[PDB]
Amino acid sequence: VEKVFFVTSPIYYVNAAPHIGHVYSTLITDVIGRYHRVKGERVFALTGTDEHGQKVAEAAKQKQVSPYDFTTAVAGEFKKCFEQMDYSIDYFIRTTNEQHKAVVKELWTKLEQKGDIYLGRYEGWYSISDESFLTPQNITDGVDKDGNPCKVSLESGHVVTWVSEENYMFRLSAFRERLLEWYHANPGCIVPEFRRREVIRAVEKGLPDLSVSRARATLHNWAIPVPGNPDHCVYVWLDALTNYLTGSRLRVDESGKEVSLVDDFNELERFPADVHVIGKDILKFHAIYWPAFLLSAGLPLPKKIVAHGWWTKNVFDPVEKAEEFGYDALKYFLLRESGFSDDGDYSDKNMIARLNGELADTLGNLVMRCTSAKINVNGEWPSPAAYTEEDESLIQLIKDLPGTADHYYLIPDIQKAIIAVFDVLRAINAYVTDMAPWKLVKTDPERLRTVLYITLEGVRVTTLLLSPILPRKSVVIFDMLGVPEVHRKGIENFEFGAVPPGTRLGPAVEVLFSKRS
Ligand code: MET
Repeated sequence: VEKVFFVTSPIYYVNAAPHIGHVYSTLITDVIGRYHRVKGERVFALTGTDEHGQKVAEAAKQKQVSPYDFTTAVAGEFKKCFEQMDYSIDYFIRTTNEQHKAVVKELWTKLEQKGDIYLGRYEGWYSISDESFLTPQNITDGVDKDGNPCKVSLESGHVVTWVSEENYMFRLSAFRERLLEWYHANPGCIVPEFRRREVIRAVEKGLPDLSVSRARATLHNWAIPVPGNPDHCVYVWLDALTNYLTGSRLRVDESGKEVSLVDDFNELERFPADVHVIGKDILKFHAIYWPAFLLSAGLPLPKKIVAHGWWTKNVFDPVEKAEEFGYDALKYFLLRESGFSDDGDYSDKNMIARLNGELADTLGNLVMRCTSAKINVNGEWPSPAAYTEEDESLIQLIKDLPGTADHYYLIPDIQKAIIAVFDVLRAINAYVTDMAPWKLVKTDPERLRTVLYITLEGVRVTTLLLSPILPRKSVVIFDMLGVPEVHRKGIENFEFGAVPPGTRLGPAVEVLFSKRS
């Protein structure tokens, strides 16, 4: 099925300002989207804001503004932050959007017509901050903001309260077997693998039914009303998860405003998501509830959910650090430092070590070497003479790299993709050191042509595969190398030899990444 590659971030609660968590999740979404564009595919990358619910209305109340003004202001802050971070997200969705509300109503009605929503009761614990129902085994003793004794969540440490309400209930318990079939038939559907095992164990234990409405007073009336029952409001998570469906059905103009909601998702060829990017805190909502809703509605299930090691929901301001160290460099660092865990060093010390060691010394040094007037005297891509075995060993690494990096990007595992590209960059550097092309200008011009050609081509291929990570710097490198625009994307240009000998380098001025103390 040739379709639009559909990648999403979570939609973030607007109770507080954009921080590194949100920026990280959206960065991952962006990188995946960029890689598929570089590959030549149609892409739709989605991000946005989750604006309804008790938690947002209470944050608005604290600031003494109306929820409408509060959500609009904070959404504006998220939008500004993502523009400054230089993402290439196709659409920014807000759950206050009238087209989103219509989709929530259609989905609700569909679930109700199937017999999967009934009127019942929830009596149990609830975390307002997580918008999450909890069994007594997921709570323990703790303290509130003040310090008085209370119950808290085992998941997040936030305060829990006992709720007793008549609620519309989704028959989640009826979907246990089908969810387990789905996990087993699609063993790459949740990444990384240990998070997939966690989900399976949880569903094997048994699933209760899920409350999907609340009484309107509890939510301070700041929510989507239930169709045909205005005393109730739709659970912020059914509302929130539905953004992915809404997003898949919006025609978007050249400036990013939604202009139209289509009736059938197949018309735009996005649904279901190829990758849902999430933090580990919302795994259950995405890997249990969401597919159960989709199964109930007869809608297709997402292909992959990737859950990263950070939380989604001592200051670290990403825009400040990016102004200090560079935007591409910060993005590189966030993606290189952590895989699917928290155990990872985010200090100025480590940022500088990676900036200096990998970006400046490995990549940047190598870009300057192969384009300098001292070594590349004609300022062009030379024609290679015959290859030695050592030449062939490096060429083989360069040729294998696109296949290797591609598999990593598709897992997705961006850290391993970066590591694989840099392994090849290190090998190119070792080769340049062995061949001493600076000596070869005088001693053996015929040999230098071969060495310089291989070096230029290794730099091109590595840079192409790093272009989703370093989108601006990749453009600078390609300009220095004189790579025509047509050769800067497309799977055809993953092949060794795509830029012919005779191609002129770009003009010189001059640093790519400047080292720090
Ligand atoms: C459908 S994704 C919703 C994510 C949620 N608003 C959060 O901040 O965790």
